[PDB]
Amino acid sequence: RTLIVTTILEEPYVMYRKSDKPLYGNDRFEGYCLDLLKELSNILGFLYDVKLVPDGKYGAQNDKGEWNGMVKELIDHRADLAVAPLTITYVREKVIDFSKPFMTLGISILYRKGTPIDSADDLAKQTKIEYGAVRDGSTMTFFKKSKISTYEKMWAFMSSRQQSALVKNSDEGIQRVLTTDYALLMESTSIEYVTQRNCNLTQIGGLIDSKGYGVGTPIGSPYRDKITIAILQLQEEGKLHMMKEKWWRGN
Ligand SMILES: Cc1cn(C[C@H](N)C(=O)O)c(=O)n(Cc2ccsc2C(=O)O)c1=O
Ligand SMILES: [Cl-]
Repeated sequence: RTLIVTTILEEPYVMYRKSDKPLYGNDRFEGYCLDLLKELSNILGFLYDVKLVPDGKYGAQNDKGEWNGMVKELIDHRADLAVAPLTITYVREKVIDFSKPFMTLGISILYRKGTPIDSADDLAKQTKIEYGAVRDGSTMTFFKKSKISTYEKMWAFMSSRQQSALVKNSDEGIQRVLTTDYALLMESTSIEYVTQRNCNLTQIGGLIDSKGYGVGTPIGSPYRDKITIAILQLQEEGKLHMMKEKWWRGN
């Protein structure tokens, strides 16, 4: 059985290789997730075929409860595994299974170095420094649905100063931090990627929430627990650390 692996283009997890050499099939791609999939394939002993998710979506449910993205590919048995920066969530576990996480992360703060700012609390209690998140993203949602005192205050601020505090996308938010007095609330993994490539930027404080990326499978898949096992082996043997360093480290 050659396993069909659904994934999504997302730097540095999955990218097309910068080459015009005759590369076909899986060889057309590179990235953290391709390296992970190669390790998993070697530990478990499976053949695989990477297919980009046709609709280019991660997987969310509509008003009717219909799914899309990588999640929908698993539900429909069009893919055996989803190997991507796909967050393990309560709603997704209702319809697919997941391995234990190969990466853990949490919302954090992206801002300039040299400022006395050291946490979310420092931001919340002031208005001189603008702060927000990508509009309608996972981070915005967290703040909007939160019942934690300080995050409700930060949300009230982000929403009332909506037109300006909430940006269109990560790229723009990064631009906003580099050119104005602004702090962007973003997923720690993305922040680490950006800070490695821009010495003027830094992460502020620790993690605000906590979640993990796991390999998705259809419910009942016999590969799920085997993938968890392989993930634990790779972590313990320092391989996930090396694979992260390979893709995240900058100049
Ligand atoms: C790599 C990656 C995947 N995803 C998709 C997410 N892990 C998911 O499984 O739906 C994501 O939402 N962010 C964070 C993100 C993207 C646009 S806004 C935003 C946020 O953190 O608000 C990411 O950085
Ligand atoms: Cl589990």
